[PDB]
Amino acid sequence: VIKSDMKIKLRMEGTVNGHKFVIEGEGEGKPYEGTQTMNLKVKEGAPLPFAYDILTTVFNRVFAKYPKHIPDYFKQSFPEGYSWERSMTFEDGGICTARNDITLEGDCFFNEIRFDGVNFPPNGPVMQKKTLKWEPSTEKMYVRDGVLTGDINMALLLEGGGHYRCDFKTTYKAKKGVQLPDYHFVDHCIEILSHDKDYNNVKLYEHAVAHSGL
Amino acid sequence: VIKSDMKIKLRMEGTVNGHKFVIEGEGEGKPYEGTQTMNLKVKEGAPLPFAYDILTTVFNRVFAKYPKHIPDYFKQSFPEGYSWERSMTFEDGGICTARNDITLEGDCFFNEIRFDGVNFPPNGPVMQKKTLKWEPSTEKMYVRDGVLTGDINMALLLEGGGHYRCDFKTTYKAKKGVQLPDYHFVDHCIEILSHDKDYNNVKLYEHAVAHSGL
Amino acid sequence: VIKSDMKIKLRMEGTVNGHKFVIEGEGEGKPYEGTQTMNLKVKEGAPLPFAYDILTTVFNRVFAKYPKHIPDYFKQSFPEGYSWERSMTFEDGGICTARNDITLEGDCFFNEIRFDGVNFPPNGPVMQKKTLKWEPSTEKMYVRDGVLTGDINMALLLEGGGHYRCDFKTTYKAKKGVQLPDYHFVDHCIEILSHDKDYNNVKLYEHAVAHSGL
Amino acid sequence: VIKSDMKIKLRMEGTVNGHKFVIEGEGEGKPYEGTQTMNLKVKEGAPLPFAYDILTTVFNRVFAKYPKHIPDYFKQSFPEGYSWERSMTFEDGGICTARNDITLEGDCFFNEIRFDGVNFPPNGPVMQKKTLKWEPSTEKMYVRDGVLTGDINMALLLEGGGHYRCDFKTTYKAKKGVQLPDYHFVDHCIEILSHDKDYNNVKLYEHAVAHSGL
Repeated sequence: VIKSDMKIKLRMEGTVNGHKFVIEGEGEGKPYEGTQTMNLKVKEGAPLPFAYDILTTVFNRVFAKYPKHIPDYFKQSFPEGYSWERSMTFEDGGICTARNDITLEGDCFFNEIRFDGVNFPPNGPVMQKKTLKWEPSTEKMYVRDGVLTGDINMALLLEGGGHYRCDFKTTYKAKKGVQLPDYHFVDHCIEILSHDKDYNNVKLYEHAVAHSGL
Repeated sequence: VIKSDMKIKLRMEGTVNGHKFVIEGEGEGKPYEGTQTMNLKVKEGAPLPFAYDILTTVFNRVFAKYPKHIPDYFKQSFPEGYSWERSMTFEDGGICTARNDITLEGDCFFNEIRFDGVNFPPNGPVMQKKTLKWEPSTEKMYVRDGVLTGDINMALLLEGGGHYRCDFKTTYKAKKGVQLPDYHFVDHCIEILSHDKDYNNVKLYEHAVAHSGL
Repeated sequence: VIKSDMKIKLRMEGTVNGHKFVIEGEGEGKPYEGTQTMNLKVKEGAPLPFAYDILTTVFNRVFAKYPKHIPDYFKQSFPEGYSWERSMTFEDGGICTARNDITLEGDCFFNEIRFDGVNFPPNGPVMQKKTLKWEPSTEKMYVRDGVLTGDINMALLLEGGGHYRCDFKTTYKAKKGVQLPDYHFVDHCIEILSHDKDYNNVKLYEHAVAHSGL
Repeated sequence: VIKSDMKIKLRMEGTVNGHKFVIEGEGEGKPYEGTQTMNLKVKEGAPLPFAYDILTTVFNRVFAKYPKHIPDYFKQSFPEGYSWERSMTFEDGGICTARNDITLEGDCFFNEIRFDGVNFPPNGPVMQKKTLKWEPSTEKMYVRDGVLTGDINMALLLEGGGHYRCDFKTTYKAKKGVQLPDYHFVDHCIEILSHDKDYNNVKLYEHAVAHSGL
């Protein structure tokens, strides 16, 4: 059962620009307020040679405030749960694929995550670590072949002001039948609360609220 | 000077799938409430053989409610005014280019518009007229090389429920120096209020509100 | 009837970055050797403020050497003839749409052409005129919904060596039924033979040879 | 040293549509004739629930016939060797990322490969196994930030004739300084010679020839 306070555990294995890494995270959140925080620790591949920000949005749409009038694809899916797949296409040709298989055991969400990144330019903001944060965003959610897709126009703020664009397309797949939502939106804001020098340690917060637009 | 009630006049010349057309419109709006309505009349190329909806978002971001804390690129640009260029990339490979050069004379906005569409599949929703409306959207606005870009994940609702995606990228260019806004959003909803059988006559409404996200 | 020497006449009307222009061309070619040359003259909008090279590949696949074993979509279509539509998507977000409606009258191909370009960055190679030529290419031709598509990975050579990529997708539509070709290729090389300082006058050559690959 | 007959060993680990798998291959080739063959055996994740063809072009551009006038980026890189990264963007939104780190030991090329695929539609040709083969192709090779990129318009032939497009962008990175080639092409043909019912066993051939175009 999904309570008002829930715990998060995760392990991400991945490779960006040939660099292998493993990251583990523990935290907690409030599913009905659409908030969560976690602490993340690089287990292998430190120091990461790329912008930590490309990972952060991979680190669960259960953590979203859903109003009564929009069916909540994520909450309805448990105890069985759900998985997602995502591509991230950056404007200079960097591409990431990502996935998360989310299970519930007691009061804790377990997150098995793969992340893979290719074709980032050597002098781009990713490989030179010139990103500051992701701007807030609005994810456009709709049903396509019986599952939920979310598309997002994401943007990283860069050093010197200036933006670097990435398009997300995520497919969310419930492991049981649930009532499918009509087209709707989820506003997102995501923030690195703290970190140490090489991002070996990172405290990371998210707020998500689902809505119907104007 | 931009007053609380302003008038709209326009002429669009274009070609979609080889089909030439001319459309003229007259209407009015409230720039500070971010609302406008117009009546449109096909002058040449009737009956249009494609979904009228691909044109509608081409039929002025002056008509947007801007809160005090976000510089209003569009209003600041007058009396001199501004122009925009847009590409629309549809998910089945249909591409449109569009432009509007906007002038102010008295209480009336004049809009000189070109629209061009290519590579729509013969059995796609556009050429078969299977679109119902554009979902509301949120445009992500940011400065790039000293002018304003807006990117949007747009979606047409189709007959049978089901969606058809299009990505908009618009470059907005003021004809004088204005104070540039930080990254921000504009929510949009657009609606065909009425039309006759072949869309020779169309009454078209828009609401736009600029904001800073979560 | 399509003879071994044929003549070319054309008029292109278009707008790039807001700049309106008209170009007319006359030349000639050898349809069965897959060669053609033309002289082009800017009629309106001189001096063009963008790289002339973005137009050149818009200035007829009749001019292609087709071996016996691949049906020749272009030649088979006359006397009735054919039209095409093209999008050109550049790697920095510049997009062009283009079209040509091709008629035969006597020994002369008439070409009615529209060209429209948007969202070229102010300091990009297009607006700064930093292009040198298009590399040769290979167009991948295939049938899709009963008409012929060609896709191409095009690249402009830039000043300083260095390349600027553009993807072409063209839909070719015969005005009668013809025997449809299986997947095949057309190699292309295109060359500005001469021009005057502001490209008001341009001599332009093309060679095209269709083939079946390795 | 790269001799006229060379051996191939490889291991691919990957996940497509959530399905984990491991494949190992052994074979051999002629680097200067640009030919190679290998036998592949699914070690984990049998039976694969997706079209084996999406993997095949991931299963070394050392195996390419390079004429004297084009510097051979791949051969020049050994004994040190090289790695590549690739994205594959399919026309219905399926995306794969891939990589290969290639080492030389004695007469044998070792290939450490990761493959990851997301967002393939449930009724698309990939998940329904409706692919027949990759058409031959031509890869456009050019230098970008001091390393070699190859772009390709790939197409799978489908059951019922009909094609399914994928764009490849690969970054090839030599592990020492080599003489960089000018823009050039590599023609490719790739063929499943034999396989058993569930593609647990696959015999796979490639021919690659580098050239300068028309």
